[PDB]
Amino acid sequence: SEALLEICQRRHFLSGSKQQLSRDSLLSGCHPGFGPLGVELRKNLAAEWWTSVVVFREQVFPVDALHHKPGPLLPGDSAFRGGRENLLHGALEHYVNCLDLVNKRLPYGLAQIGVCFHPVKSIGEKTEASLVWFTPPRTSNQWLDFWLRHRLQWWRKFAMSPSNFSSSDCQDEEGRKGNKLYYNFPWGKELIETLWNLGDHELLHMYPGNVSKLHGRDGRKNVVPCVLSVNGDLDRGMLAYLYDSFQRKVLKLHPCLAPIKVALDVGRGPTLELRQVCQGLFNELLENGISVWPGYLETMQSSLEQLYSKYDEMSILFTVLVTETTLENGLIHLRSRDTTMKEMMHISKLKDFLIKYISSAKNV
Amino acid sequence: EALLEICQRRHFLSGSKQQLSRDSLLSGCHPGFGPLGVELRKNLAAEWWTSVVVFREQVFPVDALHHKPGPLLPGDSAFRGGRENLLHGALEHYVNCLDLVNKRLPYGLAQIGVCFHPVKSIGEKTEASLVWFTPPRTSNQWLDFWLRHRLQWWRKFAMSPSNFSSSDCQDEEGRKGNKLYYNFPWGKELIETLWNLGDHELLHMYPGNVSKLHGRDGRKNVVPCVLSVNGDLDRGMLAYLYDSFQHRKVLKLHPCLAPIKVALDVGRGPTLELRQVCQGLFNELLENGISVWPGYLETMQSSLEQLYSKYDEMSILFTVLVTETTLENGLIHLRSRDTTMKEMMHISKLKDFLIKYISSAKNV
Repeated sequence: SEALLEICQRRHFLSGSKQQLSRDSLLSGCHPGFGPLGVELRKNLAAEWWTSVVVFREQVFPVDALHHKPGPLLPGDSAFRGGRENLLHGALEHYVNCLDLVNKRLPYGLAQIGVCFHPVKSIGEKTEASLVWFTPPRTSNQWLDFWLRHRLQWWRKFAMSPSNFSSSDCQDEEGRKGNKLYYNFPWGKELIETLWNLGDHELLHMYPGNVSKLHGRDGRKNVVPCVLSVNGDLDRGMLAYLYDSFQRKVLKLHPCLAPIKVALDVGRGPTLELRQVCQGLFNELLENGISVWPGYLETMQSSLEQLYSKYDEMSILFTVLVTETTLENGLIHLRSRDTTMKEMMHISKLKDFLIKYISSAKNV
Repeated sequence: EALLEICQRRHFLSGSKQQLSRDSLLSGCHPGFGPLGVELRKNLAAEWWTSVVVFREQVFPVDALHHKPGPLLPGDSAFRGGRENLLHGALEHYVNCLDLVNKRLPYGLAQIGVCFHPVKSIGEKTEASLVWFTPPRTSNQWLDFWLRHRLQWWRKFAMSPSNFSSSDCQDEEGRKGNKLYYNFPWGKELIETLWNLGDHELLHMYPGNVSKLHGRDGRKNVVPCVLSVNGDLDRGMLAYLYDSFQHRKVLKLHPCLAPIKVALDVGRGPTLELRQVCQGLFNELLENGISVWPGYLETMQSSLEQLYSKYDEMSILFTVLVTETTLENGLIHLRSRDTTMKEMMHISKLKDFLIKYISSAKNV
């Protein structure tokens, strides 16, 4: 029973009047959408998942699975319009050609990140992140044991209290054996990801006919793969990550995640020169790939308290202020979203600063 | 013919010589893209966003939807919800997300996302659209502003900018707009739309109350002119791929655009102790934001030439080799692509090299 969800509108993480902010609407995927920051938080979040599963470990590749389903369909079932339910289906279909992609060796998976449609009657839109891992029966229980473990330490990575993220085992959906990751929300836990061991089923359903046209070599042993589908919902995550950045107000979000890094403005200074060197910096930063809020284009001052208590209400790692005292040396000063402190620093070092503060937090 | 067939064999597209063929493509019908088609499109994506959405921060990311439940108007062609563009979606923010610049005009809402259109059948198109709101006074100047800009964007990546035509045009729900066309082999095709609509659609969006939409043009409180700009990333991806071809194959595609930049495996060598260095680079480069095709995993050495005609058939800027005359002194030989040149080079000074080859290239 908090207001955090409001702050998500006042600072644009969410859109819509106080009605549409119905925890349902949100959870169930029937909200009107996110505000600029949210988007970024999601775009930001996602890439972090792409770099955490596609980048480094590559012999896994991106797949473009359509949104709707043309042609025929099945007898009844609670489905509307014909658009994708999940991202797995599209993935599978590719399995046979992209199988060439790895000189036909296993294991190997296809990744994608897109929006999926769940009916609730009205529709729902959720941005899920999926990787359909094909496996050699031999090491099938093994990889599941694997990912799960891995995937968990991922989310906990960015948390300010990781232990609210937990794992669980379970069985028989489309086969026994499976896992689930949850985020604990003040009211209760909710599902943010699914990890099942599809076995050679579905796949065989999709490809009736031959058994050889598939089964990619194992270790000289040509065997029909075991479909392992890992599908995690990004909106409900992006949503989870937020409560984790709250209890003053302030949104303590893990840097690499933040919708925007630093924001700069102006203090006891004139104008031109201020928003002179300012322009330069704005460009210096984005140049080096850093999100910056051009506060310096704003009006008055709105005090500094008003200003600080919004930037915090927006999760802006840092808040740097430039005053005429700058143009005579290179002295500006930043206020840490957290340490609420305001050291001073030499502008030109600002650049390499944020770069490493992030470059650091990134490792940790 | 020629090129196309390649785009499948080298996984840029998915499907037989049937599915893939003009109509199927143009008409956003083809079944999809391979892990390469992806990247190129993906690169072309941000490569756009960092050419419009980033800088000039007064342009923000939006999150329109894909369907429109609830009451709307009954007639013409569409599919229950299924968006036809990002514009209507966008507008649904102009009010709320105006409190982002305190009504200060001009200012724009951008978003990239797949839209859907009738072909009956369904055509999917990744669209990049900027919804720019502007004071009646500058409306033209901006339309003219963008056109010239937008155009330079395309010609900038082409290896024959003189195949990228732009033409003036009038009438619609607004006077004046623009069209961008690429010089495919069968004539010209539309890939971009620049329309100065005027407050029209807007007022229909928001009837009755008129002050609720004033934007402070200077000190003035006035209502904006929606200049909608919409390009086709897919139909474009098809352009650049074509503007990079015309046994002499090699897809001479531009760098910060190329799906995979550097390739890599081994020549006159053994294994592992080598494929151990091939993890020292791989892991490095990715860590540096560089696309690398993990050659070394390959098997049957099978021709030194077979690779070059493949890597060229893939469009991989450079191709780097690791042999025995390496491990000892560290020297590794890399090839080119376009320039089909070759050279020695300490394995160390390589990550730096590429980083700049593309880096400087992006500076043109």
